[PDB]
Amino acid sequence: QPIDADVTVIGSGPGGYVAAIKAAQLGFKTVCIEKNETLGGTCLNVGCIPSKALLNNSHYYHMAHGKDFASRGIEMSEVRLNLDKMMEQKSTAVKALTGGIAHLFKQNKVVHVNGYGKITGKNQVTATKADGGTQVIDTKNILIATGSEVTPFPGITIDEDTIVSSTGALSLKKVPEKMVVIGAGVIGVELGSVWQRLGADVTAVEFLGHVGGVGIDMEISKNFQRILQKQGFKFKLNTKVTGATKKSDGKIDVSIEAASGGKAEVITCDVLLVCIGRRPFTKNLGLEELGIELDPRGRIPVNTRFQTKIPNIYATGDVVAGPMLAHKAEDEGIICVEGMAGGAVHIDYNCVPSVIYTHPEVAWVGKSEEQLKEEGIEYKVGKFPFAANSRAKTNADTDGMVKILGQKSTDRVLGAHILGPGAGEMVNEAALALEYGASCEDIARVCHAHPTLSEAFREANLAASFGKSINF
Amino acid sequence: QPIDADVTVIGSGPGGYVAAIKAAQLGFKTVCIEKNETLGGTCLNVGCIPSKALLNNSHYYHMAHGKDFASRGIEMSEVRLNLDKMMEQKSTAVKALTGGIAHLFKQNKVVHVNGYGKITGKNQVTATKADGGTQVIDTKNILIATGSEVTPFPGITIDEDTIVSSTGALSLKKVPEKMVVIGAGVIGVELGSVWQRLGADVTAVEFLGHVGGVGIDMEISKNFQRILQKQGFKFKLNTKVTGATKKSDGKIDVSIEAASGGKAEVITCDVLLVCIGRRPFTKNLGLEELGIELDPRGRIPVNTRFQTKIPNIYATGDVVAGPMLAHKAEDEGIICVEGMAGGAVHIDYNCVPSVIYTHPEVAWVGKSEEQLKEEGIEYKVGKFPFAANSRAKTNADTDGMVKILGQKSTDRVLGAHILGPGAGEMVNEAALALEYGASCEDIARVCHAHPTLSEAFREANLAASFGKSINF
Ligand SMILES: Cc1cc2nc3c(=O)[nH]c(=O)nc-3n(C[C@H](O)[C@H](O)[C@H](O)COP(=O)(O)OP(=O)(O)OC[C@H]3O[C@@H](n4cnc5c(N)ncnc54)[C@H](O)[C@@H]3O)c2cc1C
Ligand SMILES: Cc1cc2nc3c(=O)[nH]c(=O)nc-3n(C[C@H](O)[C@H](O)[C@H](O)COP(=O)(O)OP(=O)(O)OC[C@H]3O[C@@H](n4cnc5c(N)ncnc54)[C@H](O)[C@@H]3O)c2cc1C
Repeated sequence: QPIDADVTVIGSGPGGYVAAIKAAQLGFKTVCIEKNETLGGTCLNVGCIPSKALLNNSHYYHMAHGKDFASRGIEMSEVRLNLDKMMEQKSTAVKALTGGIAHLFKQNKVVHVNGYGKITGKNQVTATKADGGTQVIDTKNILIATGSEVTPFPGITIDEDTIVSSTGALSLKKVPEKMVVIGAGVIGVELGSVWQRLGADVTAVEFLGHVGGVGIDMEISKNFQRILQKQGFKFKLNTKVTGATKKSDGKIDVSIEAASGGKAEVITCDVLLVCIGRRPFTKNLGLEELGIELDPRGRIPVNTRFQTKIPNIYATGDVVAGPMLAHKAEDEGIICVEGMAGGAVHIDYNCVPSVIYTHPEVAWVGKSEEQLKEEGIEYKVGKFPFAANSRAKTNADTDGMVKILGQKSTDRVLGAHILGPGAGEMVNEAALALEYGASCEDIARVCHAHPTLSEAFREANLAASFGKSINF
Repeated sequence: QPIDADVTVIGSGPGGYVAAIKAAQLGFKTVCIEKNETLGGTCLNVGCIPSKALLNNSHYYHMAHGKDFASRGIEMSEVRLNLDKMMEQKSTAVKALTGGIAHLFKQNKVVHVNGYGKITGKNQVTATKADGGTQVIDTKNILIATGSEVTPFPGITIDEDTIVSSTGALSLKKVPEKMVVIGAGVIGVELGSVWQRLGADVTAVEFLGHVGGVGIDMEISKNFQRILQKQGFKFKLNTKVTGATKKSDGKIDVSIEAASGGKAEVITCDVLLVCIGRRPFTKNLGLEELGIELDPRGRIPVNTRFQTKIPNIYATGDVVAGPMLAHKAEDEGIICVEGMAGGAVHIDYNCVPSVIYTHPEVAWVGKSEEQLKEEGIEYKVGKFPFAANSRAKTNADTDGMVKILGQKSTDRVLGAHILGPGAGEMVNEAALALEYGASCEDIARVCHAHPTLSEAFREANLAASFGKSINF
């Protein structure tokens, strides 16, 4: 009647669903508990996969509705948007990738239980399904992958109809004629670009003086904001939000002020997206009874082998500290279940890439010029514009640069920052180079194809090691 | 007018113009000679850059003139083609990239002499313009970057109007109702897909039984063929050409025969593309006088320092052996002039990547399954479909795979073969890996961002190291 297992994973997010497959392949009789009807967690159901699809489709619309396709001799008339099919394709891809996780849990002999899991004891988790029936799992180890949730703004309640979160902004029924986005982070900037390409008047408000979020280079952030501001993205940065009111007009009066409070304006929008961030989700789990406290932000503190104060209970993902990105949770899930099977658990979050999937794309691996200034590390700067990269000018996407930072003495690649085309696929090369402890010269002396956008990466590294690049 | 110089470079091709800039940066009084009106060589004026530009715009057209855009809700009414605007984007990019080399040549203080170069002496080069001063360049070292030319077809005279080659096919005024391409290699497959997307009955005739030329993996070339055949491409592999006639109608009859015998057919077409291959160019160079004999293929025999029989005379590029690729010539040009400065010259023609810039893309590096069996090496195979990659299923590019080959004992990556989206930029990661001598497990344990097409590279390496993949 109960389930006896070795590793029980509370969560089907990226950190959890991978760890279940991995632990299953390593011999561990694995069990995964998921509360939501669909598997995949945020990234699949209401996260990376939906946002990327609309980002992709919105760009192709903005190209047809703009001079882009006519510039290349693709002359069309009456370019119109059927948001239904665009949202349908988003749903079709999410639905298809939900079924992938199911097929994987099936062929990799993982047991799925559709309930809300609470750690009843040090070696048992009880999951309450929607019917009220409880499935008691008795397990040797327990992995906490409860994931994350949206941080609510004080004084505003997301109704997911006109005051929406990321969840609602991925399923808007018609293009808002005006949209205000609180939070110029990754999700905010991305989602704002999707709807603005479809005709929305998007203005993003941020208390901070930079767009992008934590970990972006100041030079990259500024140049990124400029290109977006010329695409139609209006940015009210250094601006504090005071309040909001769901007018009887159907619209939402948004009251804003400066961080100092000097200028007090009020803007009005058809749709308000609150994207001030996300936070660790640890509700109704049983951590207080187990006597494991959280940290100030609400994260479960862990060690190198990713276990809490109770050793047989492990925790990975957005729940624990570190960059709340999908691939990070995946890795953490892999190293953790390998540490359980006997392995050297070592992950370097400095080699963790970050990708803004806008167009222009922003993507970086390593330390910013400012992070190194704080740490006192003296460095060199190498830069190659995509205006001088061959495949860019052949494709006409000649916006942005690749900035390579390297220590003066060691020439070691400290950080890499890419603004422009194909930056997302590019950082995975800079990631491999960072893991291999490469220098700027080490990359420059590698055969890079022609014509590719990777040549900007090689030549920017060359601009650091040699001082001068070839084609710039 | 004599020109006292340190290093004189004959040819503005990729191997020449890069080495001229590099040698000038190394301190040499570098001189470059070009017989044509524009710099850049074959790749920039009549090669990679123009072919890639049309491939980009033509793929964009085929998406609109089909179902791709409307599948995502991007609904246009009537799609037309202004070919005299697409060819302009091709020309505008080539012109801009040509002017780039000019500014760089002037920046690094390289002497551009516009004449036909011939080696009058061991330390003397004389260039004859069509009419001019017939400049003498007394130099210490001489670099032969004389390049390549269109290998002709015996029995077929290239008209460049209806009997076109790489050049003429890139500058056609109208779309042929039916086009026939001789040579199903890289250049053939690429340009054939350009006009097929633009509306043409394109058939490719090949003596060999594989597309993509020499080096491509059998399974990859075969799978590439299947997809190309669903996109309208027609392939007459294992078929020899026996004649071509220009009729008074202006059409061309092609006399084809099954190489073994029989299956003799006549093919009428509007335009004939002859791109069976290319051969080095050593014409009117003075090598016979100097005594530099050539191998049977007409290439210049060079040593590891890329010297000819006479040391001060060096040769690099398509004029020497190795794959006829521009990034090969670029690297060969750099390491050569650095060998003059005293640096060690080392080059591995296995870490040289090959990319077919079609949709779907083909890009590989290392050894094929056939080549590994030809050298008696036992290997593991790892595959990951792009149909399982998150970013591909998101962008609806669920076509192709990544194949990883690693020795059954050392697990060292021996060949990485990519068919599908983003292969052109993804392959440069495998180049860095092979240069760093990585194993399948080395790449698999590196953080790859989500969602990126690079995850297919990681997962395929895992499918060869662990045997099983996470998401497949
Ligand atoms: C709009 C948006 C776009 C994003 N884009 C990107 C991007 O491009 N790249 C990127 O790297 N990251 C992106 N992210 C972030 C990424 O989605 C998250 O970092 C990651 O998915 C969270 O990993 P996780 O498994 O720890 O959390 P989750 O995915 O939230 O996993 C938790 C899962 O477990 C369930 N659960 C929780 N508690 C219990 C319980 N007690 N019992 C049973 N089940 C439970 C939850 O319902 C959920 O399904 C994006 C996020 C959003 C919101
Ligand atoms: C359609 C097409 C697509 C291609 N795509 C790719 C691709 O994607 N990637 C890739 O790597 N390669 C590609 N190539 C091949 C690429 O163009 C060549 O491999 C490369 O350009 C040759 O290098 P090189 O240094 O010999 O330059 P070349 O251009 O071959 O060198 C010859 C140059 O020297 C000049 N010259 C010749 N004789 C003299 C003389 N006596 N005096 C002065 N100057 C002289 C010529 O005018 C020319 O400018 C493609 C080729 C074609 C036709």
